Amino acid sequence: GDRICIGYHANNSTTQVDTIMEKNVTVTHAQDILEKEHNGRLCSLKGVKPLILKNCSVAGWLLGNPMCDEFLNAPEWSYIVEKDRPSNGLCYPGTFNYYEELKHLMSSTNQFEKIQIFPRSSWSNHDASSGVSSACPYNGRSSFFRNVVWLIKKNNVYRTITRTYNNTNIEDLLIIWGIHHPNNAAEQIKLYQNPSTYVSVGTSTLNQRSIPEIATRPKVNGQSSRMEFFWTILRPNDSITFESTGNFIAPEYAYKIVKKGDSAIMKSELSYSNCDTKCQTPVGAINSSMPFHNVHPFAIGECPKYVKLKKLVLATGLRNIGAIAGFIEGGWQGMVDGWYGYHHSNEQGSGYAADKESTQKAVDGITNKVNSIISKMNSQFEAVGKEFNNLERRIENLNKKMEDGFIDVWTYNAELLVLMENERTLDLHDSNVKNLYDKVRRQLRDNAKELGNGCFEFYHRCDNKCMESVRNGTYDYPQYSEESRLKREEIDSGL
Amino acid sequence: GDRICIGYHANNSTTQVDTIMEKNVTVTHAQDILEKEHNGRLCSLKGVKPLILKNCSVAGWLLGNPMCDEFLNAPEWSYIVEKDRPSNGLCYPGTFNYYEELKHLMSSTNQFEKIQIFPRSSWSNHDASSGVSSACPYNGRSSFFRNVVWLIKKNNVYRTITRTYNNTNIEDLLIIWGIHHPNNAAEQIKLYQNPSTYVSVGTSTLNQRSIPEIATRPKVNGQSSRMEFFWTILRPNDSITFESTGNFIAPEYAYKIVKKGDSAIMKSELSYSNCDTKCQTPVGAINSSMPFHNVHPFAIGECPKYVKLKKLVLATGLRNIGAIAGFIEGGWQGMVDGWYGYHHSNEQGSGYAADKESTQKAVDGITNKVNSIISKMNSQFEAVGKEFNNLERRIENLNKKMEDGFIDVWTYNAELLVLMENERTLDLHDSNVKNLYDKVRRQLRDNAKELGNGCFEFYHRCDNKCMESVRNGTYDYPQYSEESRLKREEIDSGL
Amino acid sequence: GDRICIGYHANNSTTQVDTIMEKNVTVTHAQDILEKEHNGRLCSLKGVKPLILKNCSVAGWLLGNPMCDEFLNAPEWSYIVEKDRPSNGLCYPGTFNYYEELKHLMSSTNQFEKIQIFPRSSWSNHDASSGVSSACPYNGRSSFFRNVVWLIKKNNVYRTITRTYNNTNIEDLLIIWGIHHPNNAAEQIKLYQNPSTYVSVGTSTLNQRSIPEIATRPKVNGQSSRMEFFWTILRPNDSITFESTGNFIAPEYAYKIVKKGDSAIMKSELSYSNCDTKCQTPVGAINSSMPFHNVHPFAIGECPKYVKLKKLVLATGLRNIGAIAGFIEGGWQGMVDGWYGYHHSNEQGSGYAADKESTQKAVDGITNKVNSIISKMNSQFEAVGKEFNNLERRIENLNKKMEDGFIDVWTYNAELLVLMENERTLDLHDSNVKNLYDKVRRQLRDNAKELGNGCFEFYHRCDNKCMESVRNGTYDYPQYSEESRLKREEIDSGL
Repeated sequence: GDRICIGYHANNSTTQVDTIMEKNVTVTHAQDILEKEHNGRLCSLKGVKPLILKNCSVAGWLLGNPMCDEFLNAPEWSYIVEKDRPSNGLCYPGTFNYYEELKHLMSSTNQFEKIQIFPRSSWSNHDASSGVSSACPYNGRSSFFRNVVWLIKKNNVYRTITRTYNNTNIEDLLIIWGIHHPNNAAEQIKLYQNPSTYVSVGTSTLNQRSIPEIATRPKVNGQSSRMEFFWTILRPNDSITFESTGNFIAPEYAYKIVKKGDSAIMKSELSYSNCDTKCQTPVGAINSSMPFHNVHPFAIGECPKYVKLKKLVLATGLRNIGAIAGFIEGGWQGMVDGWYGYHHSNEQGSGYAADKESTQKAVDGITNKVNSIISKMNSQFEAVGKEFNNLERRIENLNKKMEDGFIDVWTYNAELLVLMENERTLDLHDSNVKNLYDKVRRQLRDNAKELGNGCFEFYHRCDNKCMESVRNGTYDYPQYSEESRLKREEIDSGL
Repeated sequence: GDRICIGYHANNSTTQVDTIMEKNVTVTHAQDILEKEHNGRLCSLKGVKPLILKNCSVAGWLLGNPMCDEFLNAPEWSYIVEKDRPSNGLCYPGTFNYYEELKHLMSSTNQFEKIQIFPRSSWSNHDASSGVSSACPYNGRSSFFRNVVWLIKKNNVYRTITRTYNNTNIEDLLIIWGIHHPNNAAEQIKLYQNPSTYVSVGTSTLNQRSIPEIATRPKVNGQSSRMEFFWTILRPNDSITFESTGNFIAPEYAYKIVKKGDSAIMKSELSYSNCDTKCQTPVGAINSSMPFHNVHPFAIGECPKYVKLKKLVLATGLRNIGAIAGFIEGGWQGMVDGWYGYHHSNEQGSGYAADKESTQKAVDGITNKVNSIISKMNSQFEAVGKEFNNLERRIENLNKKMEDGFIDVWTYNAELLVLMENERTLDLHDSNVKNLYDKVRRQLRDNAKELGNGCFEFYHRCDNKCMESVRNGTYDYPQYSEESRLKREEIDSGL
Repeated sequence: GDRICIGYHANNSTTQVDTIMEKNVTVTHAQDILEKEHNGRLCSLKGVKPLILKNCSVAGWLLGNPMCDEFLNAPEWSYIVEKDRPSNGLCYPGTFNYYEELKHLMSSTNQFEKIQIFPRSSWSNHDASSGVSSACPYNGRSSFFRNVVWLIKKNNVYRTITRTYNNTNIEDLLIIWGIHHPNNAAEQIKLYQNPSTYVSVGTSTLNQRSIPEIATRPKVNGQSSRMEFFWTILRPNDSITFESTGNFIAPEYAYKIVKKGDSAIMKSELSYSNCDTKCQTPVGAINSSMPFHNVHPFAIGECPKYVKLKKLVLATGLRNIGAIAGFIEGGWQGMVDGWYGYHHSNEQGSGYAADKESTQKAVDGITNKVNSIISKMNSQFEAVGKEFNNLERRIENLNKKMEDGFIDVWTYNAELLVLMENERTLDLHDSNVKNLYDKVRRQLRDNAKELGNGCFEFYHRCDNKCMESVRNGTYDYPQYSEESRLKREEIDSGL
């Protein structure tokens, strides 16, 4: 008659965590921290739409391939989307010096303003209107890059050009020009007459002189000739000067770098959908609530940290339980307002009252460690897009190795921190449960008997008033010693 | 009279582990996980032999240095071995553009088929048979690279060459050619007559034009002239076109990239031995049983993970013990079929019976954590060979820094995971031993006395039948209460 | 009457650590491991002073800009200090090939010896004394780079130069030369007459031929022309040969690489102060006592490891406490010569005696784990200075990403090792305190009563002689059983 037990929570939970020791450990309370869902669309970053290059590449856009649309509104972009193998690029064949370096400069760039440095009508001494090619159809007629000029000899004359543009603005100016390589020596004279020509550029920082490389090459896009382009960034209060005796592909428009910041070149074959997100990946956007995802490693914006894992679940409550009176036997399904409590078993009581003095402190120590574990990975490696050419393979590998190299690490760190601190959590409950036992045992000494299954039976008589006192740490041995003494010896000489 | 003790294993083990807290901790059972033995030979990877370049370098091989042997059988290789400072390389001096990029392309390459694009007899209008040099002895006569042609003027004439090869196969074609730089202007006319010449190459992707750079240079291998080479990969359904007015070193044979995959260029001064392995390092092969080694950081194949450590030992059993009856005193040398057990001490028994209910569960939880710790490092950084030229030092450092940088990490990770989970293991036994005590104590309450040294003495009388019941969790207090009650008070008023 | 308690230390300590679970945990004993103070000066590394380039850059120094001071004493340096935007660099405009690669070669370099290869008087056939410019004032007169020669035509003649230097020494020789690009074709004839010229260099390893690139460029430092420079390292027993028909900027002095080793190029706008240190950062030197700092990530010398953290404190003693008799109640302010002890409470004693058997072992296990945690980070990533040009941005990023990438890791590792092993420490004391209790409890069985608050009261009578015996593990139950038996039943039938 008249007992009491120490026991813990257990409920209809079935979500399971893992540890270093065990796997698939059913628990009462746990939080998933891994996002692994994405919407599959291409969306804007917090109101700021991407530059969707469509079937075009970066070169075609900036050179003005007649198939690539230009951006007359000077839009701001959050990023730039370019298909994997873009169909509209160098419509007239050739090369594009330091293209990769220049794609990299887009990444810290958010807005352009196209300005006209050298208008087409200002080529008085040459034939500007004839440089076009079958390689470059607009409406199926032969045309050409809309931002450069294919200068051609006038009346069979090519006056040596010398022309300059002073950069009179505050922004950095992006300037592109090129040179033409003809098939045979006859085609050179056919177009520029001067048998030996050159194309010279001069700024405060970059000085070069390009000579035409005449060779026989396979017909690419119908053309056996090649045209290679150059670029440079003209500083404020500087001035560029071209001069050539022939083969000069001239600029008409320059690009004004008006907004530098956080951007990138995403390669995705998606097109835009009326849609916004805080995190974007080439395959879809992301619900940036959970601190970890495994969707794509190139994610941009306010994103959770990418790890290579199938699952990542924390452990917050105890592991689940029927398990009768006593913690030695398992969980009590009956408790609801706490993680640890007791069972009354009074002359006039039933049981089930939680110890809020230690549940609240435990709800405070785990949940305060849960967000704190998240904050331990803020400085986690985030990968960045980059591009390299067929003669840069070594540093392409190195980049991959480095980035793959950090991902493999932080995946391991994150897994380990979950696995370890999960076992540290469960071992807390076991220690907390077994500790609540002592708070009682230490305080009810001879007045009761340790049944062993984690319960106590009183040689004294408790009552509801007494049984709200050692829960609170106020029960007095001296107040109940004499009756406990007497009933104790009653069995010492009982039956 | 009639006692019982809780105790653990201890045996003739002397292997010792370390932890964060202690070092050289003698234990009963532990597994070494570090390979640090290698056979010292150069061997094949799972049946697939390496390409052993011998005293030759990659250039000498592919150019066909008369001293380098060619590989007529089109062999497949698992890797390529090249001595550190190979003696047979550019026998005729000069340069070799993008050599490092090309060594890097070997690494994803497993088999070549040499094919003849431009036969030697098809140089009708020039003198192909005279281009040789003292720089290039075969059988001590003056010869030349066996895969290119040193074209020379015929009857003091050098018709401008224009020649093409359409790539009519599926494989990528590797093509090498070069140009000659003569000593003085007289030597140019001596060999090619045309005072100003050039060497032009055209494909869909690469277009260049090289002009001879006439200068005075020290006699290297007897030659003050230089010959520099170029290479490019000709895609299927493409076509390369050379044309030159002089100085043209021509291809005869092209290399067909027939097998791409996992390979590498190992630098080792070893030669092949009839021998096979799953893991190879430049100093010897490896017994790929243990998950970690410290042999060499450039290891290729099915290899264990390389860490920079002298030793790496897990801990699986308890730490070793004479230590008499009781776990407070130490290990029991007497137990063999378990890690935790008891000692009978019956009127008619002796002792030593293991608790298999908890040994098997412990043999299951450690060994299940042992292999699981191994699997936590599958995605561990593996270094990759790479090469750089005397003007690429910065990215050479960066590569080293990065690779050294990851090794230092994963070494630390691995050490820490051992050190930590080793202490977690030992603390398990201590917790397991002390827990077996309670399973008993909780179940034999007043029927016995806690001696303190971890043993119990019965006020009741047990017997062999009773003493196979609380081991199993079936002993009944009520069944033995009255006798225990009576003998209990016998001493309460005894002597 | 006549009691005894188990309790621990507590003192006037207020330094607080953090863990994974808790923050700001007041403890008795802890060690700071983070340096975050620096002296703000630029100092020498262990007796070896830096090369302070002052307002000059590396180019100006080695070319001998008339404003840059030369180093006639052939000094050894521990490092090189160069302001961020150095004012004295290429005083005459132009370019400097592979400058970054060459700055990188300084980093493994500690001492130069300037030697004169080609004296100025030995330019018999040309005008060496006239090459100067307004771009290069010394004492406000027009001058020029003090280590190269601006060769100019004599009597309107420019004999084709052919000149060689055999490297007759053991050191590697560093050699710099350049070429001149004039404004207009008239300026070429004005200075060198030969309309088409070239500048050719030949060694065993490097062969090139530079042609002047005539173009119109903005007046930089008053000059619209440009002069670009080249460098190469001449091996022992080798020989370099220049020859030119014009535009040749010639070497007079070469640099002898006499000491290679650990050095670097620090960018700091500090100047030297009579001052020495073992660790230097661009903002100040460092007290290299603590194993971690957060001052600057480019630190050179015998330095502690840099982490990105505000604070990093270990935990060595227990957490601080008034807390009366008993460990259940808290710390005893009274103990001084130990971490764990007791309280006598004798008929003739007071209390407070430490258990040195377990304090010394604990002072040994923590302090032996404290230095050992430090040693777990010896192979920690240290960043290295490096430089890149406006067309190398991609690998600049990669370098940053990699280095930032490792710092973020090892910061996390170090934080985690503190946080975790701090909780492992505190949990040791709790386990140690509770273990000292059992050493007593296990040994004083029925002779006393467990009061619950962590104290014992003797049914026996102890005394000072008896109360130095279970502290030492020598107290005998049988020696004191009969009196304890008798006084035990005295209360069993007492009041």
